[PDB]
Amino acid sequence: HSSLHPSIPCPRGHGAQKAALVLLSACLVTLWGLGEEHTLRYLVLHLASLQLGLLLNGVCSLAEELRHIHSRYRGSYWRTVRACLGCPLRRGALLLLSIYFYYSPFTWMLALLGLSQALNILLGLKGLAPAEISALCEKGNFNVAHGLAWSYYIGYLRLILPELQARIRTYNQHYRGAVSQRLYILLPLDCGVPDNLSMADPNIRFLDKLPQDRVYSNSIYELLENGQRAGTCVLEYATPLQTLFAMSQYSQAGFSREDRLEQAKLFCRTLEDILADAPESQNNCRLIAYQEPSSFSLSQEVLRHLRQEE
Amino acid sequence: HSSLHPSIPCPRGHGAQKAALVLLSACLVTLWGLGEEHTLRYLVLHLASLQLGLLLNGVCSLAEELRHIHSRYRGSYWRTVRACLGCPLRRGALLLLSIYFYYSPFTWMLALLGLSQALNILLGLKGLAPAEISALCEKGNFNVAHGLAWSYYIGYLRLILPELQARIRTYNQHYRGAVSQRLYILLPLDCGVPDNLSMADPNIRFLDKLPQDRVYSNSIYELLENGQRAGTCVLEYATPLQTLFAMSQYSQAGFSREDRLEQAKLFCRTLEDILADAPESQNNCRLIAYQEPSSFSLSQEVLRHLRQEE
Repeated sequence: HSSLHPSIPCPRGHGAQKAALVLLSACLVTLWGLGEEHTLRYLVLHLASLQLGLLLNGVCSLAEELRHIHSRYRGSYWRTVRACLGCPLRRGALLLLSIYFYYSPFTWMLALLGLSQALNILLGLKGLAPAEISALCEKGNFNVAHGLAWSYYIGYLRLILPELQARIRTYNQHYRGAVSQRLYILLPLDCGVPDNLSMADPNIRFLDKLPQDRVYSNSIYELLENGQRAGTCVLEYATPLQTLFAMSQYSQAGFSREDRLEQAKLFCRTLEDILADAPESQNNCRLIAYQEPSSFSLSQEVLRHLRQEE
Repeated sequence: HSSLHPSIPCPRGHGAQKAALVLLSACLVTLWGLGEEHTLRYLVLHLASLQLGLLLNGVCSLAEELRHIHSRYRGSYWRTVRACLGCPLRRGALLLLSIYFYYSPFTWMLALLGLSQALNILLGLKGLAPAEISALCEKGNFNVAHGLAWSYYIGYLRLILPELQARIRTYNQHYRGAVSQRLYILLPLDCGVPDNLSMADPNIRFLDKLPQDRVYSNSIYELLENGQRAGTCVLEYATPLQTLFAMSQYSQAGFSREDRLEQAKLFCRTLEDILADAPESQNNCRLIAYQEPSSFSLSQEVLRHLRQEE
């Protein structure tokens, strides 16, 4: 229990599976009504016919995973097969057990299963309950990309992006000076965010403040390509990406450097979708989702996005 | 597509179900090998035997949902049955269609299904693929309770809670004055957060600052019970709860006042679990998860938690 308020739900315990012992016993107190007996033969010759269906679902869902294998699975085939089917060790042990039992019209008996499992997912019947949907979604304690993208747009973006173009031209009309039309939001996929950008590259080393209630001290950085001013624009890291970084450095929380490469591949995607919904903000700021491999320099890919403005 | 970087995965399209048309056609180009024919009879007399299993799973999972019906479903029985089974209109239409077809050993034929669906969830075979687990979890754009609880503990709690007891005794040794041992974090379940607490109740009306790099201007409030100082403690609202409030006032985002009563019933739970993991913080701050119904006064339930300290 330990609930601080009666409205707040306790986490879901094992009350679901302990009712299955009752359901298992209820069909097994029928045993004398069953015994007078090849009922163990028809159990595994039925549980094969479910386990082909989950196998045929993993085959059919593998066409979707194949499109995103490189982005999601770094170009590896074996991670895609593991993601498509799951843990087949508990399943395949029931496969090879069922081979012996029907050994003790099979070409038709596969033709019914592939026909059934096609219609079972084409008419949308492969769909859980809203309890089971909210069971596993409450199970993962780190589902932390939507809560960080939306806290960044509500918290920091929508409070600074309408008033940004005012401070751009004011710093431009004070200067002489050249200022980029929109703010640049860097998105390091490795989540390594330094507090200063002057050590991220020697090219970026610069600082300036801007005039404007809510004190937001944005910083303009100069991109010094081969010792020459190739572009003066405002750049700022993603503040939720330090949150994903500091969660991996919270070793009590089971947050790896691989979960940190999933949410930072998702928060960088959902933030584009949030900025695509707001009309003015999509033309107000540009996201740079740079990832450190090989060697590179991030001052080029800023200037990839900066030169294409004009 | 529209991907800003090749590592970032595009959202999952309909490539999964369009491969099922191939699987449906592959078992249906076997038709002359099937036709020479009651194969439509054995399709629905098989798809009943899957649809009893999903029905028997919803019956068995209903024992778990019943424990949390009041907290999750406000004490309503019909919302619990809808959450346990889902949308039975696409399923029950295949139920009553299958009644006519076997009409055109049933007591045993139910005894095998309840035996099978018990073992199918007791040996953990009711378990999806990590693609399908990450399919629906990417589908809900508002999974925003873990991303707000963890951004509050990493961002604001762990930066102010170690240095809190220093500022409590310093404001106490400057005074005369009585200060509570730990900071109080209010959690309004209706997400209605005013910028001042003096209008939340007339009892709370007070303000003070505290001495201390990171400027965090906490505010101490006096609880004036019947015009008398019943307790002087520091109280502050949940800043992620204004985020859940402002998302509902973003009408382009499909965020209702019912989703806002799920994440604010979850962020208030996960924040307790995060503070339970950190050893010093659990004895450093106390969460008050008050919910406005009926009439009430929140200055009492602060003093419920304040008087029990000593």
